[PDB]
Amino acid sequence: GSNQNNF
Ligand SMILES: [Zn+2]
Repeated sequence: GSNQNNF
């Protein structure tokens, strides 16, 4: 799957 981190 694809992963996105928005700090
Ligand atoms: Zn993946």
